[PDB]
Amino acid sequence: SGKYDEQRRKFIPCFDDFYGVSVSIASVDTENPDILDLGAGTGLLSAFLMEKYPEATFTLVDMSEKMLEIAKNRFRGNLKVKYIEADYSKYDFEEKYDMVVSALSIHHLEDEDKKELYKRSYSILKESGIFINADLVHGETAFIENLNKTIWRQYVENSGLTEEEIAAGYERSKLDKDIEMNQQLNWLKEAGFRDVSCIYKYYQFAVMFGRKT
Amino acid sequence: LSEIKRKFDAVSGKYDEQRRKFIPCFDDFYGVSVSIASVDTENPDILDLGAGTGLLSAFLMEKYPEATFTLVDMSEKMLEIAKNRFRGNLKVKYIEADYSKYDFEEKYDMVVSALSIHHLEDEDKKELYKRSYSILKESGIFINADLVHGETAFIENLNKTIWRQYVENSGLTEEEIAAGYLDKDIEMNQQLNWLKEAGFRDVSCIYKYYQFAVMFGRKT
Ligand SMILES: [Ca+2]
Ligand SMILES: [Ca+2]
Repeated sequence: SGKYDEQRRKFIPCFDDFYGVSVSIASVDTENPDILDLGAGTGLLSAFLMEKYPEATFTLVDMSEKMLEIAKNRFRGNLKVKYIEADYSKYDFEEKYDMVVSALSIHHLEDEDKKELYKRSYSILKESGIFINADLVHGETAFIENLNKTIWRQYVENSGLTEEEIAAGYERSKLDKDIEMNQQLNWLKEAGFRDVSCIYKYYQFAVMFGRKT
Repeated sequence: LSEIKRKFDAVSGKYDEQRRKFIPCFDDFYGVSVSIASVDTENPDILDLGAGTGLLSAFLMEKYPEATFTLVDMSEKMLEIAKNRFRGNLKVKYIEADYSKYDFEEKYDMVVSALSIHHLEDEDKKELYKRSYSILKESGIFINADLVHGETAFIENLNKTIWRQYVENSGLTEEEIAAGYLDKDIEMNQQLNWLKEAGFRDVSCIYKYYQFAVMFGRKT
């Protein structure tokens, strides 16, 4: 768990602000919010959010039972956490939430799935709530994509990781279907979200926010 | 520690420390502007618009110690601090003028600016972008590291509140803090659009941290 967090820090050159900004803007008018964490993985984003809202309810969704198993141990004995092994793109959510949040997961969906997930997220928020996606975004042109990737590879190659850990992470990134940030902000606006904004951006890493009011 | 020949200068150092106390994302704000400032020559011609005490230029000289710099500012006092910052260095020019109205005749590899353009009226912003395009060399780049307005009242309040928090805990005197609480800031997309309108390509927001954004465009 610690080992999974410390490794993640080595692929994410803006780790502290990336997760710190996502937590800072995650404010709702309940100190007991119901939070849905899409592609929760080992539950790192939900953990940062639990520091801010210790009495929140969390629903972690992930295809990986293994990741979720790490999350359950991370959250040992916390009865306010629910775990669902499923593809959150396909899952029929029937509860309503104060927050729908995600880190580094939505860029793996086909573009049509992204668009529809943004749309569906609006409908499963309570009559009030927020959406936060801290995710990878594609360069606006091929030159900007190359710029973003060059800087990120420089960081990864110098993060302390071995040649084989570097190459393995590069292999994992071949399934990415990232798209331009602005196109994703447009899909949130088109879904009905207001106060739509990119709050944080560091080359390909962006924290995107919307509010249902 | 710079890896180039600098002359120590007490005054410009003190101004640098205070700016870091007003800017919560200081390292990355300036760090990113320098990462993206890449052109082929090792002696680029760089224009610094609203250069102040020369801080953005000094960061850029780390990466390009033999570049030629032209600092433009309405303030002679700011510019004098810059001259003493770059004491000796023979390749810095200083011009006291409103960079938004001055007739630039040379061409540059880079037009850069930090925290200054948001003080211009919108029509002057729009027009500065058009004209910066004109005075750039082929493959030249435009960088503006600046304040942007929140997209809505709610996001504006979020940005301000975060900043005010930092600023009350960063070590600034209650004077300095109030000596800072002028702005015609506007939303980021509108500025990106204005760069595209002036002819820039590869227009992108490279970095953003609430109201602080580093915007980029290139002439090709
Ligand atoms: Ca299974
Ligand atoms: Ca004068």
